[PDB]
Amino acid sequence: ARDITLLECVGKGRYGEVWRGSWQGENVAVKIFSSRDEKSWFRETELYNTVMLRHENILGFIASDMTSRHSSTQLWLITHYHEMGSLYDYLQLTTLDTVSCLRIVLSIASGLAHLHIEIFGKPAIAHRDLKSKNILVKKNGQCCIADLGLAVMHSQSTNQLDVGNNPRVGTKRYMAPEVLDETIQVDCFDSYKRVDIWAFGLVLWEVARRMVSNGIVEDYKPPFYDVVPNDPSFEDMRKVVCVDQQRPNIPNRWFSDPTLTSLAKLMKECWYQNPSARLTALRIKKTLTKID
Amino acid sequence: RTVARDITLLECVGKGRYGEVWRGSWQGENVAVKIFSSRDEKSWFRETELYNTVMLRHENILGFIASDMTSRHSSTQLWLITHYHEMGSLYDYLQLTTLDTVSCLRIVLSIASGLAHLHIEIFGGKPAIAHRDLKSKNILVKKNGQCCIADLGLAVMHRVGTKRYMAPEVLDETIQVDCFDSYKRVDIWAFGLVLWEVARRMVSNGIVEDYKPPFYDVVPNDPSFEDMRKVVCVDQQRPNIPNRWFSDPTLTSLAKLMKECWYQNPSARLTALRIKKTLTKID
Ligand SMILES: COc1cc(-c2cncc(-c3ccc(C4CCN(C)CC4)cc3)c2C)cc(OC)c1OC
Ligand SMILES: COc1cc(-c2cncc(-c3ccc(C4CCN(C)CC4)cc3)c2C)cc(OC)c1OC
Ligand SMILES: COc1cc(-c2cncc(-c3ccc(C4CCN(C)CC4)cc3)c2C)cc(OC)c1OC
Ligand SMILES: COc1cc(-c2cncc(-c3ccc(C4CCN(C)CC4)cc3)c2C)cc(OC)c1OC
Repeated sequence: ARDITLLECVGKGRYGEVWRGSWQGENVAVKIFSSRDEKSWFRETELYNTVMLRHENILGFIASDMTSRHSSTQLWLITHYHEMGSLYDYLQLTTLDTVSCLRIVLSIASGLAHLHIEIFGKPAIAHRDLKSKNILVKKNGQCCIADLGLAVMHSQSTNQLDVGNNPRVGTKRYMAPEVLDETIQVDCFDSYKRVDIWAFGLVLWEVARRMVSNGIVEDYKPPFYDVVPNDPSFEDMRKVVCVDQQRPNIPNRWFSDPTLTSLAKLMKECWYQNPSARLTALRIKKTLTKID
Repeated sequence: RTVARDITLLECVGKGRYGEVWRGSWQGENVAVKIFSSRDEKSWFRETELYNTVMLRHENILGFIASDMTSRHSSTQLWLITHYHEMGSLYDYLQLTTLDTVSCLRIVLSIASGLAHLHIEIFGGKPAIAHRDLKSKNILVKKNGQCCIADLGLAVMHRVGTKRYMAPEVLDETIQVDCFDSYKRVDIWAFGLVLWEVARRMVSNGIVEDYKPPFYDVVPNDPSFEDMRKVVCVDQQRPNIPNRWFSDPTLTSLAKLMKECWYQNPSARLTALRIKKTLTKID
């Protein structure tokens, strides 16, 4: 049974649109891509061809379609539906306790380590657009990573690097220093993993702000909210990250809580200007497994 | 809104290493569904990437409808959905059907038209495209007497080709792989072989040749790469032109055209546009 009913639009933007739909009497998410982003549709389809990509902390794929009549093309991605929405949405209007905060960030680390580590199969995969809008919240309190349209793949056994053909760049707010100054080593797989680690540190910060300690919590803010304009440009971000050497500020109330003190240390080890100094996804996962 | 995606698979019309092709039904309309083997996933990816780049629409190109990827328990299912041509492939059609001058020219001019449309870069448009596996099994016959070219799984924009149809520069590995015109010239060679296959089935003075594939008299079934290289490259053989063609003005013109698709020197071969013009001036 292949038919789908589109029920409500849950998101519209430059990307296209996402719909809540019904398939075999279950909710599914249906992304209809803008023609401006056709290369993301194709790349995401190449990524989801891999059966061993499937993981509790990666958005689950159902189908991909390109349809056309005459000069009109539609591009469809059908996935699992997570009615709690993105982590960005969720953090707006919920605070976290220690257990929920660590469950969320460990789940994202688990997904990211699963992407980064090759299975001998699933290639090693770097995401390149990790951010809180690209993470969905699940009813079990874990998250899953979404949007593989910019991903890079690498196979150690065959010495193959597949950077794809997509002139899309990452979300400007979350771009690492080497992306903003354009010195990133483009033929080095490890360079792309290190860009994900930078962005992961920013997502850690966004989440940890929302964890209560000693009756105090910060309001939700996106990374660099205090130092760049609304709707920051590439150059706006380059100014603060590369010229001003800014990193998100650690609220001093974190240092009274052992969990938030450990998390502050971890996010600082994602933010070194030297990409090779940054922690690996596996190391972040192991550290978060040990933190309580 | 309801998005009807069910396709009823009715009849298998082809099965090989590539996978299978089915006649199917969508919303009361015949469609063709190619189900890819795991062996041939890259052909689905290449054709899909091409149609994501340029939505080709031409009467002599098999009409695209959809590329479908579906997650299964243990595998990925890849379908290509196209227009359905109930008369089947040119290879199939030539087995029992004979042709007259009008029907022979209409078939070969339609193929040349499709091939020139692939080859030409159009600005503001489409990239230039080489097919890389042109043969009579990759051409479908329409009810209006024209054909269309199918299978862009090996196509290149600006798996190896079927060995029987490989040009000499492919067999001797001299092809200039960094020159896009090289790939057009490989398609022209293959076109010339298809033109020979069709012309044999055109009746003149009560005579027709039986259907045979190119080089049937000099290589085995499923000829090896070496088998082909020795015939095409070392001995420089070309398909036989029967004497009876030289009594018929159409087959005389078609023999000359074939000759100028089969030059050893790829740059000496006719272009698809020049073949069209020559075909329009026959009869
Ligand atoms: C994939 O294939 C087939 C698809 C369809 C089909 C079904 N619903 C809607 C549509 C459609 C409507 C409207 C637009 C445009 C109109 C102008 N502007 C506003 C942009 C949008 C595009 C598309 C189609 C084409 C029918 C088919 O057959 C009759 C197909 O062929 C098998
Ligand atoms: C990031 O990327 C993709 C995401 C999804 C996806 C999957 N489940 C649920 C959602 C969702 C549902 C609901 C809300 C909100 C909307 C309004 N308010 C805030 C309450 C509810 C937000 C989000 C989405 C967006 C699907 C995709 O593809 C099909 C994605 O692309 C890969
Ligand atoms: C996803 O998968 C398949 C889909 C279809 C199919 C079925 N009904 C309707 C459609 C349709 C077309 C176009 C629009 C347009 C309307 C104009 N608007 C401004 C933008 C969107 C909406 C809907 C499609 C594409 C057929 C399939 O097989 C033949 C599919 O599977 C490959
Ligand atoms: C070359 O390649 C592709 C071909 C096709 C395709 C399209 N229409 C019709 C056909 C077909 C139908 C019917 C017969 C037979 C059956 C009944 N009769 C008694 C004899 C004739 C043969 C052939 C095909 C095989 C689709 C493809 O993709 C979906 C192809 O791949 C690109």
